Amino acid sequence: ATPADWRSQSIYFLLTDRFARTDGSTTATCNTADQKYCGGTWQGIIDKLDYIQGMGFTAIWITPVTAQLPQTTAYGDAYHGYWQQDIYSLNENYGTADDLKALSSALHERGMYLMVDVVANHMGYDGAGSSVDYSVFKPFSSQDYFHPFCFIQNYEDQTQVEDCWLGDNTVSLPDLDTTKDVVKNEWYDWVGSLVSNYSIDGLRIDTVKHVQKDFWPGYNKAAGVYCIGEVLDGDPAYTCPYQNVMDGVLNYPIYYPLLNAFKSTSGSMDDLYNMINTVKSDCPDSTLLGTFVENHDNPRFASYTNDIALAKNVAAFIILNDGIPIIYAGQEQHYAGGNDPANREATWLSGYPTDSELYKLIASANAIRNYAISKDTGFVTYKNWPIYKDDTTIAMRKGTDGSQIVTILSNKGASGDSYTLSLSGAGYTAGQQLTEVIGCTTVTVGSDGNVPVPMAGGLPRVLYPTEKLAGSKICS
Ligand SMILES: [Ca+2]
Ligand SMILES: [Ca+2]
Repeated sequence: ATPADWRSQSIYFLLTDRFARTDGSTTATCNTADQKYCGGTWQGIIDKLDYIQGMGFTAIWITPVTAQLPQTTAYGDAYHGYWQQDIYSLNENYGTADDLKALSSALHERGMYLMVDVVANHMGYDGAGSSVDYSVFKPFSSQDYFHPFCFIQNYEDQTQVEDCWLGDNTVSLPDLDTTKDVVKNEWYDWVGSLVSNYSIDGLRIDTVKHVQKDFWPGYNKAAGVYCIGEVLDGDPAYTCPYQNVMDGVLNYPIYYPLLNAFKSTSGSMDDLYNMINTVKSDCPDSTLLGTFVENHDNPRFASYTNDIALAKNVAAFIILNDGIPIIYAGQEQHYAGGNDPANREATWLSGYPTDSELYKLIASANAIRNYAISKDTGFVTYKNWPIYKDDTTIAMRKGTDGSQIVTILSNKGASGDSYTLSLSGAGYTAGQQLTEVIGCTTVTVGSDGNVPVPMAGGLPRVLYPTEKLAGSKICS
């Protein structure tokens, strides 16, 4: 439930509707352009727990659970869960309050945490904000519970960004006035009981920049478990300060330079080394941010480049950076959907192969991370530090002196020449034996402390003291 506890977790983010069906189908059609319920359920999930778990994940984040407007709107169905009308009732398309129960239960039983996405900024309604029937919302049954109708025309304007409505003339999202002790009151109450009732460990919160700053603290205190919020802004100067009002925020400041460093063979490694330091110095606790390169609101990685060397590099950055690693369902199967709705593909259609290239990379990076933290209680709080950078390389170091992992990432791609990198600044002793745990090869520390790192095929390299791998299963 705890911030301090969520520090050692790694999350699999899935859209309930699109991860796993109850009949375990792997072929049922799911056309994204149609934007309708495809059929995923909470039972399908419980049924594919070994698939998540064998990638080394320790928790899953699932989309909102509240009862949605019922219509098929001009923009599709509420399959994503972000247009609620009734929060004391569940979206019957995913299952039953029992099902939601079993899942929290299968998870907990396997040592996993359950994170649930929640909305507080708004409701959803099929029509013009002007004709809304506030009598459908439960419990916000009067327009008196809502800011008056206006749409955000300028986002650089923060009071209108928080007080006007998101959405449009087609699908309107009635904006609550969270300023009133009533809105508040009910919202604090609800969050708290919801958590209790299904036993979830953390909350992912939507549209945080749309609610004025002051609502959150009590939101976060009432919930009683870790809250990570969505602040959709790339400026650390705008986003980080929310850390002053809730445990963590999603790493959007790192997202933009990370994508840009690995999306091309010419990506800038400077912008990323630089952003890694800025977030480390200016954000309250970089160790409580969530790292990500893909989600359902942005084109997937492989839409920008089909190179698997590059895909392999960004996946290993996210698992090994400071914070909670988050991988979006489909990333591991190299899905390449573009903007919404193309980036909400059903995971089942890949067949759920555990021998996929990104599946294996992800699994072997979660492996090391999971073990290091078994043996270095300082790892989750040691701040990642870029020790080196070149036009096609960056290398970082995290973990207590003596038990430190040194990751070497590169953007040379699936060609990328074969040459030796003499990496200085690792801080391993001379003559010490290191294991590259991705490829399970060994290298020996210099004499001068330099590590002759063998590079090829633009592959990521992750080093760790061979000695420290022991009663370890990492490379046998
Ligand atoms: Ca608002
Ligand atoms: Ca959102």
